[PDB]
Amino acid sequence: DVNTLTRFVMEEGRKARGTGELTQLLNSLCTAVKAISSAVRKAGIAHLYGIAGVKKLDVLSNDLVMNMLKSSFATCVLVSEEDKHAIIVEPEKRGKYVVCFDPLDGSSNIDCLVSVGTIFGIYRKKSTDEPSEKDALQPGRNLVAAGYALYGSATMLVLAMDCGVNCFMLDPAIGEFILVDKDVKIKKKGKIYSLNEGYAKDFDPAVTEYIQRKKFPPDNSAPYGARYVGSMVADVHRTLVYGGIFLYPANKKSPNGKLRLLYECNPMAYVMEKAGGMATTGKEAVLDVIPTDIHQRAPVILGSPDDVLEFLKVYEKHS
Amino acid sequence: DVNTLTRFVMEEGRKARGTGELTQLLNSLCTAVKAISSAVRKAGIAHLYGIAGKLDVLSNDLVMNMLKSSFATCVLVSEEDKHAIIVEPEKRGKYVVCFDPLDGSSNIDCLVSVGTIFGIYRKKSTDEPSEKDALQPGRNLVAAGYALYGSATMLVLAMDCGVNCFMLDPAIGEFILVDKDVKIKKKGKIYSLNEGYAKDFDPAVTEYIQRKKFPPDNSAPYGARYVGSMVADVHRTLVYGGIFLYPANKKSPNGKLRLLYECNPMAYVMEKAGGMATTGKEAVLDVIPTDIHQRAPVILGSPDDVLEFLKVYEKHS
Amino acid sequence: DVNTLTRFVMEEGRKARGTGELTQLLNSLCTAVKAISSAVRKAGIAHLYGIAGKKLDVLSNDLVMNMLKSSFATCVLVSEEDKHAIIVEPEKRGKYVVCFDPLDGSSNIDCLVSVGTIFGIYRKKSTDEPSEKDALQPGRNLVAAGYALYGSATMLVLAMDCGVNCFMLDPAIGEFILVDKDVKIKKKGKIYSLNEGYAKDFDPAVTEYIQRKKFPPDNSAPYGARYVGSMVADVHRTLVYGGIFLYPANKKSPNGKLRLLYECNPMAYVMEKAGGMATTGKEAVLDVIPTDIHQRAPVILGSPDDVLEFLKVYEKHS
Amino acid sequence: DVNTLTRFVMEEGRKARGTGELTQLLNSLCTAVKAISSAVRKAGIAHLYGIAGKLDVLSNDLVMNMLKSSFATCVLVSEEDKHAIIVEPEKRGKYVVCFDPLDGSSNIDCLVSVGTIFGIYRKKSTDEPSEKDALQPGRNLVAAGYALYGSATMLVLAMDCGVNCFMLDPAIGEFILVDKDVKIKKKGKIYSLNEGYAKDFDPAVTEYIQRKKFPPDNSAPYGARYVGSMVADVHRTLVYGGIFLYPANKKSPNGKLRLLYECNPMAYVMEKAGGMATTGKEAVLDVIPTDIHQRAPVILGSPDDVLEFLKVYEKHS
Ligand SMILES: O=C(NCCCCCNC(=O)NS(=O)(=O)c1cccc(Cl)c1)NS(=O)(=O)c1cccc(Cl)c1
Ligand SMILES: O=C(NCCCCCNC(=O)NS(=O)(=O)c1cccc(Cl)c1)NS(=O)(=O)c1cccc(Cl)c1
Repeated sequence: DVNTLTRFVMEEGRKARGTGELTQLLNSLCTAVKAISSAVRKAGIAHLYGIAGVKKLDVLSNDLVMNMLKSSFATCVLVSEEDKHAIIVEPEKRGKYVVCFDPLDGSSNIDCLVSVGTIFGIYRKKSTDEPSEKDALQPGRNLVAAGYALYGSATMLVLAMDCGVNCFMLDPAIGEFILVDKDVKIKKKGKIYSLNEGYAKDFDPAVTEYIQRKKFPPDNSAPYGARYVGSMVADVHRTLVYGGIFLYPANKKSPNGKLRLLYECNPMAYVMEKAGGMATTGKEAVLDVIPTDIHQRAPVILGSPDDVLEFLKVYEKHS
Repeated sequence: DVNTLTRFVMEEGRKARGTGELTQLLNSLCTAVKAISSAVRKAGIAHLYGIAGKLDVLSNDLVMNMLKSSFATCVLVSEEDKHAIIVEPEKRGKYVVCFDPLDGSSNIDCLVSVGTIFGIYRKKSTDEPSEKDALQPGRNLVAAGYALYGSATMLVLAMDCGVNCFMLDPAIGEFILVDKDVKIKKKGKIYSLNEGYAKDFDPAVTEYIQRKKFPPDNSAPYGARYVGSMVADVHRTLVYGGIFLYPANKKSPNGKLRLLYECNPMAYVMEKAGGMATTGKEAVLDVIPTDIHQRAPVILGSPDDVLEFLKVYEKHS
Repeated sequence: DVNTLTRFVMEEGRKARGTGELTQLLNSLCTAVKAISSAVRKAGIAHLYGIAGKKLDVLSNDLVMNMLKSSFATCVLVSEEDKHAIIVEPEKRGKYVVCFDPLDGSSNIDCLVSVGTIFGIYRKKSTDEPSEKDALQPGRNLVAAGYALYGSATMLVLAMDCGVNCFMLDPAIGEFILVDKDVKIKKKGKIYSLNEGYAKDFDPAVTEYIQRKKFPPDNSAPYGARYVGSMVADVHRTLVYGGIFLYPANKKSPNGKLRLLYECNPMAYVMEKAGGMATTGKEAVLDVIPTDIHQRAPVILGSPDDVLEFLKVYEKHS
Repeated sequence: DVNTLTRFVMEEGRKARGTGELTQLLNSLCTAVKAISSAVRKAGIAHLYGIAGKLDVLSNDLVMNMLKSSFATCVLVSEEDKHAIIVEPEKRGKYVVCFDPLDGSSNIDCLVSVGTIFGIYRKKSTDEPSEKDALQPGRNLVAAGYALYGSATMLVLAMDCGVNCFMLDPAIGEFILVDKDVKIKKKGKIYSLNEGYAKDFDPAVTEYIQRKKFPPDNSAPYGARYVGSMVADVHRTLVYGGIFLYPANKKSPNGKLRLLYECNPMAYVMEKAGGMATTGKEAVLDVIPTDIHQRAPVILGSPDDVLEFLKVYEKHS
């Protein structure tokens, strides 16, 4: 049977005999993603260039996600890459869920038409206190659901829950996300490594060693290929589909990495683990870091389990 | 005033007082590109998954059929076809078109940016058309460019008048002129190549890359980007400046990318925008091909960056 | 706050504390209507004319049929396109019965006339093995009904116990946007709608009523006339602007022409939930007890003052 | 071979060996029609209803701006503008365009079919451009037609070569030629007018309509259709044959529809398709206008039906 994201989520909700709140949240999120996708592909750009005689895409995308989530009545605390403090849903619209999201990841270079994406992680509120920013300071282990939308050659929604990872293709002719890849698992070992090698002068020695081994294998195996889009959603999705490893590690100038834990690293780590992959800071699983600031950064190395394990050995070899 | 690709091409054609043949060719290609874009964004994919109870082939078929029916072409060379296609006499025009209909498609399973690359030559002789009519150096190009199917779809068209960039508005199926007479930065800060082949790198490439990470003039090290889809990496080079490299390695001693419908169109776009494109030994556009599918090494982009590579290259003789 | 059909239906279901089965049905139907709309607007027609070198009513039927079966919410399906009721296979059976016209008005789609999808939704009432008889319930038993109009824009009108709500399809995002809430028809309109080409066959009551619209005996202004000849388009105008719509019996159609199960009953339900009326002349459309799934009925529907004025003329002629 | 409106128009222009000015006009109008269709189908309406927290004026702006920026027009007359619009000198071309940007829009609240109607003239004098350049009889038309925004969007284009119908494919923004050199039936079976105004009918209209419903012989009575949107009713008349009437009466001795941008374009399409269009007194196309907004009675459609109406009409004259 054909399956849509709408039908899939609804049926998962009936199996769990839930109240319908999480289904409303996800339906609302899916609608924002379709609207973001439409704007990213530049529908209506003729009007901006005067065909009949405005907001940047990252601002518009943040507005789309914020309003659809607020009006879902399913959320109470919202953290966005775009906002310094967490948004507290007003009382009449409050639900039980906390959502951390990056509304248009990779948009800083969208002038070159690079792939971009939306990343989200969804938690249930743990305290009975009045909702506050503190409710977003949970470890990734507490995620109820996470995933991303990739606006690439086509638009795809990847949704991870306890049931596994499922991939839905947006058919723009009808505005429906079509389930095309069920219960996805990552390869045990890949053949692609992904990081910005231009910063080689600042690499940690374990990172230097690991990359040198990918290019000059000591066991006479074939050297890995290299890919680095520079858009996390695009690089991470390719890692899921083809296997391999993705690194944005800590270094001398950036002991905490550059990517953001709450709405970049935690969702991608959760997608990876539900797909049989791994995601580490070097010191521990990304999902086990207990955050103290909603915008705090984290190092991240993620992907096929054999590859992440090989990186960790090199990291531990350097103490 | 707003400008469309259709209106722009028509008006250029009226300026040259041409017969309208090239305008018809370019119009047909523009239609093919919009149809490819629609398929790449997966419009109608629900029908494939049973709602009512191949992409590189379709892309080739779209370009082939639109160019044939334009009545403007006589010889068509595609990455997909072993031999050149000869247009039947009743639909034969005077132009020769080399194209890559869905460049980067080998990895489209991960939704990487993909694109269509095309180069257009005029056939001058009165001989019966043949594959040999496509064996021209890039210097002979009448027009070239690409369509990038990335976060949005854009057509970049280079001609004698320069380089112009048109954004596809999917709401009305119109390419809107958004960047006129584009020129590349004199010098950039991003280098682009597959460093997985480092063990097989030519000594000049190894040193040049070392200069990007550890600059000799105490400048900041370049960032690295490599999408692995030639159209995406080359378009970023155009917009942000910098350098793109696909040099020879052990698996590809003449490089990997194809001269006729990958390197030459991109070399032409680069040169019309104030950039450079070299094999190391000569300008790509000066290579005289002997095989429609022959490969070439290519280093292209901002002029200061390519000149810096060439200095390193000449240092290794 | 902005509201979508998906969000609207889900919230009604949470208020009713239902199992989610009817929401699954409606979501599936909403998906089919968007696919029908895309095909009706001729997306992809360039491929049919050879750009790379099913009939619309059949495709529309297949879209509705397959989306409803795979919803797991239906057991019996009646369509204008199928001679007999479709019985949903045992593993996919739900509790609802759906009668629908997948592309109403398609006989003149050659001139690009507005066309539409009409549907009526019942709960299966008998405990017998599902059969064509499960669709022979009077319209009074409808749980939900409505239509999609593929006109200048695509609109879905959904009527339920909570009232009538209208959603505009935004094709940029494949989303039905709530634009008119808890809609009510005007008490009295100024437009009458029927095929006057059958004037020679009209019964005396229709002849008099139409004469009153053109030459009003109180010397008020004559009604204007509109007749698209596509029921969804004419009924939708009647809902939005008021007035009256008539397709009475004639010599070629002595039992009327429109179909009771999936044209007259869904439109009667929308009209009554919007404060309007729908009569055969002898009784409310919704009270007719069907005996055959494709049976026809005469229908007079629209603003309550207008239908009541017609019924007075009808009783005057006995 | 597949054919698009863009390719079709270009080829007609190459056969006529023209300067390309009329082709640029038609391309610009086609683009405006795709943008009108997108707004009429309500693309982007979610933003208007607050997803991120007028139509006839927009349609008029779209046509006006695309025609102005074509450099092919000098005088523009629209149903939406009180006076003729004079194109600024630097953008002036040789054509005069009369149009209704969104005919039928007054009832667009009910999602009734709507349309754009246009007629294109060559400027006849060398005088400074003015409203007077639009006061030509329909006989002087170079091109006319309409776009119907119905169940699908179709552009009907009438020229000296005949009437051709192009279906808009929204997936790629291309008008695809689907019905070539179309001719209307000699005689139809449908009559189309607002019978709610029966008490004010001219006696000839009363008798003629009564004959359609109660034929004096053994023929079948005609069916009746009246959408109330001229483009929708005229297009059905073209496809199915029959007759469409908006005739004169004592209270409206000149009819209601407008000669320059409703009656004349539809008359030209009908006559090129082998049909007829009369005021009752003369051919619509032979009326010489004195006012850009003047009205004209119009009876049009299959020639046997129009002649029969004139027989009844002259009996009461
Ligand atoms: O989805 C959840 N539950 C199923 C949704 C049903 C609730 C709403 N009820 C109805 O709609 N009823 S009805 O009969 O159709 C009806 C009644 C009246 C009018 C109408 Cl129109 C329709 N739960 S959950 O927590 O979100 C969840 C849990 C686990 C995983 C996931 Cl992914 C989500
Ligand atoms: O495009 C070129 N020339 C433009 C001239 C258009 C030819 C078509 N003629 C008309 O359209 N005539 S008309 O009056 O409008 C007319 C008349 C009757 C009916 C109709 Cl419907 C229309 N030349 S070129 O070599 O292709 C070229 C050269 C350089 C760069 C480029 Cl990019 C292309």
